[PDB]
Amino acid sequence: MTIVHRRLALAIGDPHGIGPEIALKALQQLSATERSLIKVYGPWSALEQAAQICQMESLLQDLIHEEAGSLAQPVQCGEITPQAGLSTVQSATAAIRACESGEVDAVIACPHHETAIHRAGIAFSGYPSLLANVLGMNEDEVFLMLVGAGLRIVHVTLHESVRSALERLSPQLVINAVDAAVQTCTLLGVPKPQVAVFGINPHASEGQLFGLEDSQITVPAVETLRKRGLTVDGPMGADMVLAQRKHDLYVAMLHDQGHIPIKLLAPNGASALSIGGRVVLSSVGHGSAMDIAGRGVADATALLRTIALLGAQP
Amino acid sequence: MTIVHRRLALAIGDPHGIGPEIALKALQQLSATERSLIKVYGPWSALEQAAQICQMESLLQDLIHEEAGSLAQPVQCGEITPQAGLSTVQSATAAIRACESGEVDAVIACPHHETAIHRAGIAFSGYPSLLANVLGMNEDEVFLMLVGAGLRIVHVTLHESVRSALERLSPQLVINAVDAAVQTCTLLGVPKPQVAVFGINPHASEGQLFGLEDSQITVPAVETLRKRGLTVDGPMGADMVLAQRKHDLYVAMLHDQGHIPIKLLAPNGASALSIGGRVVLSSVGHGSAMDIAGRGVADATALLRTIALLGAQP
Ligand SMILES: [Mg+2]
Ligand code: NA
Ligand code: NA
Ligand SMILES: [Zn+2]
Ligand SMILES: [Zn+2]
Repeated sequence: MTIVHRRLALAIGDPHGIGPEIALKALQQLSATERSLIKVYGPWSALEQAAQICQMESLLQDLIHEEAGSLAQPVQCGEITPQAGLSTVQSATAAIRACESGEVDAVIACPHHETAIHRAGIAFSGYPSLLANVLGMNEDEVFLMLVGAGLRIVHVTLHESVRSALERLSPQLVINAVDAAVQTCTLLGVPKPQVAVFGINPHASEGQLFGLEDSQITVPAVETLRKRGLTVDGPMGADMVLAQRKHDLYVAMLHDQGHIPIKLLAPNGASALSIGGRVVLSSVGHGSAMDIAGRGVADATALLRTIALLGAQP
Repeated sequence: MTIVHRRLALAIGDPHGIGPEIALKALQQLSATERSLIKVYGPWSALEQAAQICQMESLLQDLIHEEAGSLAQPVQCGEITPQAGLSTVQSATAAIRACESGEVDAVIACPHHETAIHRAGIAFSGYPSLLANVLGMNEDEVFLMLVGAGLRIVHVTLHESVRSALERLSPQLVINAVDAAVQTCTLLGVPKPQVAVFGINPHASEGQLFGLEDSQITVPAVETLRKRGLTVDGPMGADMVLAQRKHDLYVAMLHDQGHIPIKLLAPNGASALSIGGRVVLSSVGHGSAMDIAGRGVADATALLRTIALLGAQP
């Protein structure tokens, strides 16, 4: 039962958290063929540490690895340290640049601890932002696509107030997001997807009865996309379209429009993809779990589910 | 097996559609005790017509009835006529005023035909609005509660642009809506409900990182409601709370926040409650079905499900 059909970069996240642990446990479960498609980015010391704990010493030899985020002192399982914050970022930075340059086709990032990163002096508002910085893009040109229960919902805005989101929406922004998410769909194994665009306002404005935004923003975006030769329905009322369940990719205007479906239908088995240039970075949708770090009791299910998704055949 | 534990007004909707039929079929299935709790509002001629068709003449004597929406000519099963549009409205107007004055505790409206009403010259944008007009209230003082798959979600705003909705939210507005919906919960048979309030902004603002609205609007509303002695969690990120599924009443700020959960999880089996000034009005959630009007193929299940909900025991 083979889940990895392409080259992937795995960055092991906070070297003090469960990242290293779950990395190894997840490579354990693969055939050797599959393991050699996964390049691991992170400090060797932490993978040593997690191996002695998990009793997986055999698997270090049979592992493709690039040193990133090296440590100047021994690993301290469970401690929040400025150093470990830097490791995380360097490791993730490394894997992204191997995707950017084409050594791999996507990145998976193991958990971070935000305190550790802040304490290192690094601005971090998530993987959308980090991914932008590293690539030299604007933060509004990288987007978040959630994937769970077969719904793929890309978000035009994310993690700002509604108002701020509203005063940023534009025909161009929607277009960029759909383009990013369609190139991503090809990676996920839906090369030619049928897209549905959510309305900004309820019922997609209902012409212009419930506001003018849709007529100014979504409708002109949809026309452009169709002309470029994409199959694209809408704008339609978010509630209505999601119920039909007849699309491969939904496009949401506001955070909640996309996050409510996903976390309702797949509250732990969802994946969060950051999409920018040709880089698709997914998180493993759990924290660094410092409380259990180094006790070898951390589950890799989420990491395997994430690999299965970005490692997909079509 | 008794589903009606209080006094209800049943308005028979379009007197040409299946309303009359399903009314009678639905009263058929009740005990006589339960039938005397249900006052029927509509033209007698149409209930006569539907009774001769269905062969239920015995049940007209055993029926509490108030003439509303009288017709000046014989009933025409299946025809869209200006007259029948007026009947619907008069009947529904009547039942609401019997709730308003306290003769009954809630109203159920059988199906309407929008064309018929428009052709009579009457503005109708739904039961929220009609209920406002009849009661002499502002349309933002009536609130919509959707009910389906166990979720009860009251909406603070509804059927206006996000922006307009945003610039109307205020501590008082939230409070009004929760009060209305908690009174309604008592009718629905959850006297002492555990409430969750959705954030305006993603993640309920995250302190004030994602905007100030929540700190100005939802937090001050929640504090007030707790002090009045209500069990009330939040504000919380809509996506997060709905996933826990640990509450009897959710409170949504924007239309979509509430309508996406419902239509996704119960695209067929759901109820829309309009709430204002002691009145709870539900529809039956199917159209008037003119093509089978008088042809005795219409089942009353949806009408009975609606009665079971508004007729619930304390
Ligand atoms: Mg708006
Ligand atoms: Na993130
Ligand atoms: Na107000
Ligand atoms: Zn989020
Ligand atoms: Zn609606």
